[PDB]
Amino acid sequence: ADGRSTRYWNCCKPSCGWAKKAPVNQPVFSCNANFQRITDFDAKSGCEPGGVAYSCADQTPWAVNDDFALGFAATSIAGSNEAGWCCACYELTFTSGPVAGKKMVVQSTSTGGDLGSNHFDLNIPGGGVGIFDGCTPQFGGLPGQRYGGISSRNECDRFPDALKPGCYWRFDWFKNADNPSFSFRQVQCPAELVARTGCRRNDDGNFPAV
Ligand SMILES: OC[C@H]1O[C@@H](O[C@H]2[C@H](O)[C@@H](O)[C@H](O[C@H]3[C@H](O)[C@@H](O)[C@H](O)O[C@@H]3CO)O[C@@H]2CO)[C@H](O)[C@@H](O)[C@@H]1O
Ligand SMILES: OC[C@H]1O[C@@H](O[C@H]2[C@H](O)[C@@H](O)[C@H](O[C@H]3[C@H](O)[C@@H](O)[C@H](O)O[C@@H]3CO)O[C@@H]2CO)[C@H](O)[C@@H](O)[C@@H]1O
Repeated sequence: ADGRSTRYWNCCKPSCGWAKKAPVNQPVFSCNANFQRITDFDAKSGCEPGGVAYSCADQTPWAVNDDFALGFAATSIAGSNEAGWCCACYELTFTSGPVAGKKMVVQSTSTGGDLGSNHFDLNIPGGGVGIFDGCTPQFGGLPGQRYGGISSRNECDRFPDALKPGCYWRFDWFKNADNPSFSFRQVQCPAELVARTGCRRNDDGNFPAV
């Protein structure tokens, strides 16, 4: 199918981080304010007052080679819902921008009220907090515009160390692509992605392996 992308990092607990969202073995892991994995899936999101659960820093993209990367995204898929997309993995083939022709496999770990139809909001530290700002409470805040985040690669140099790799990826593998278009199909989640979130759908084994 065809989709549109944006970029984000708001530090909030991901929506597929709650139990009862989808038919999975366990929800996506959340972390404490110091980027360390916690196991209380009922823990209050850090984007809410008195919350303690934030997005883990390892739920960020990385390059496997110059034409292939792995990562995560907040999704809104037409005709579906959180029960259908939480923890599902999708292979995106970019169709526009400087990354046209490259592919990336992402695991869907959340969604947003502002997402349109077939809209993938890629997890990218420095890509913009958007509606909620959980990074201020978590560690003091991230630089950049509310929507769109930072604009230069050297601005990644002052990020908390755990968020640096994801920040640099944006300018390195991704070439600072500005909301590139893509084609997508559902795939079985690579073991590398489930190792970071802990979350695998019961129906994962029905889709093609990458
Ligand atoms: O039902 C479980 C718990 O839900 C809590 O609300 C969360 C929503 O379930 C979840 O959809 C939403 O997700 C946010 C996400 O954190 C944010 O990063 C993204 O930009 O937007 C999403 C959609 O708004 O988070 C909320 C808040 O944590 C209830 O608060 C809780 O009582 C309930 O048990
Ligand atoms: O709301 C969804 C997510 O949006 C992310 O910001 C995007 C803006 O929503 C999107 O409108 C903006 O698009 C720009 C584009 O980058 C710019 O070059 C063009 O000239 O103008 C467009 C319209 O303003 O792009 C950003 C970045 O993807 C938020 O960063 C994210 O938190 C939020 O969930």
